[PDB]
Amino acid sequence: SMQEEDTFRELRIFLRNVTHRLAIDKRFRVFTKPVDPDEVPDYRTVIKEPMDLSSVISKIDLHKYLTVKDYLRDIDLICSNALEYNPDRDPGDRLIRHRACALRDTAYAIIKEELDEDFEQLCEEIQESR
Ligand SMILES: C[C@H]1CN[C@](C)(C(=O)NC2CC2)CN1C(=O)NCC1CC1
Repeated sequence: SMQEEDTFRELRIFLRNVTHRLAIDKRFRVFTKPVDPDEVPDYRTVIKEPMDLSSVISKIDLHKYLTVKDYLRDIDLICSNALEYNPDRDPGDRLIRHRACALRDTAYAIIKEELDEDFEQLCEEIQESR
């Protein structure tokens, strides 16, 4: 229905605004664009599903996310990729991991304060009906 397409358009506006607020934060610079294979050639031998904030905006615009849960699966993948690729004790790995955990925790905290729980339940019930 037209009502349903209006629901999904509001979801996209909300996701673009959360993603923009993450992308301008200086702590999250190394998560804003895909890893360059001609700077880190080993990356794609270890990490089987790369993800970054520029790819997330592209996915919003392609109508890939029908719920906030499917968006948070990609924010979780950005954070889990960094914990797996940079697991060592040295300061450079520990700084990347601390920033990855902060990106994940910031996304969840914005959504807890700003997403209405009945708006998410509506999106889940439309998705299940298709
Ligand atoms: C995920 C981040 C952090 N971990 C990596 C291994 C790294 O340390 N890369 C060193 C800088 C070449 C890979 N990576 C990037 O390449 N980000 C590129 C920024 C977005 C433009």
